[PDB]
Amino acid sequence: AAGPEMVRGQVFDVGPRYTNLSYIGEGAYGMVCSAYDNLNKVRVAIKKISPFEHQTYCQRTLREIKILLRFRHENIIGINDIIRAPTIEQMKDVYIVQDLMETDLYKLLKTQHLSNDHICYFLYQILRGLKYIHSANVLHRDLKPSNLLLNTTCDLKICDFGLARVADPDHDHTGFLTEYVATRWYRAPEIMLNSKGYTKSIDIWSVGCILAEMLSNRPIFPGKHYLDQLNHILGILGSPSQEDLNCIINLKARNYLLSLPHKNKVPWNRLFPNADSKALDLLDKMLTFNPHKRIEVEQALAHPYLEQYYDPSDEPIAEAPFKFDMELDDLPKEKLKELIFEETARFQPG
Ligand SMILES: Cn1cnc2c(NCc3ccccc3)nc(NCCO)nc21
Repeated sequence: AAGPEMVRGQVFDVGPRYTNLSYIGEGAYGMVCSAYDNLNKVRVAIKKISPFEHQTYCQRTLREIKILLRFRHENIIGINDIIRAPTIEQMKDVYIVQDLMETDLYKLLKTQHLSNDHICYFLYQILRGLKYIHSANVLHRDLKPSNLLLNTTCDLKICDFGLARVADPDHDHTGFLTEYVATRWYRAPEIMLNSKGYTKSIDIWSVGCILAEMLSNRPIFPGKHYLDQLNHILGILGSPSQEDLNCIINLKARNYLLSLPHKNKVPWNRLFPNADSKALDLLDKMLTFNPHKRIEVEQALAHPYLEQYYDPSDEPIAEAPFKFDMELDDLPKEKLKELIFEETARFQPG
């Protein structure tokens, strides 16, 4: 108490700027708290991060900081500030200050039904942000309701780029049933068949899953485990056609799909009855089995369904593509801590 602040145990400083600390939750190796940007007189959001122990926790922390700091879009959360010790030796944790939000799509969907006007505007915002993210050659890779924060003005902001990668379509193939870290339910089908998740189409499939969940207040493909996820997807889209199967040259995946009993397509309007017809048509294009035929972000924005919002001159793209001077993951826990230290240097006086 005579120095750092304690919130339900554990320390949680902010220096002489953020006050009125109020628990806001947690999640994993990090504690969140609303407070008070005494400078801006607003209650910011502060996440307590301490990854220097786990090497991977350090890389997710770095690219999240790198990406967010270099990005600037109304539909992407930003980093207002970052609190850390003055020395690398003294730095145990790192605090990131971010515009506070009222809730997230996950929590919202848990109790409030969405109106079409609400669904349309949310989708438009998800896609408007994604076009900027993809324009920077970056893939979010973990798009799901819990990563979409909203405030009381219904404004939406994409967050959580801990698993984001710089696109790389040329090095995307891989063998059948290749492990993945991203949230199962919103995982594209090709992930379980022969994709590393290095193409932009991976993000669009996720958004499609979000669209569906917003239409029904329940996850469209809630696969219990890794392979069940694919089984869920196929129960609705039906068996892939000859063409779609041909794109898959990887034999193991192809033979798996072929060993399966044929099943027909489950109609969308039958899955979501009192749901806009134009929306379901966009949902169809998004949840396309073949990654190559899947609609692209800019294409989706120009869909009749989003006509009342579509305005390309008001849908910004990044000043320049993104790249991490490591790409391949592998990088020592120490160095990472050093890189994190310098990446957060701009917020330190002297
Ligand atoms: C960066 N950030 C901005 N607003 C919030 C916020 N706003 C409201 C809030 C409070 C409690 C639960 C969900 C949402 N909650 C969280 N995370 C808490 C873990 O869910 N992070 C935020």
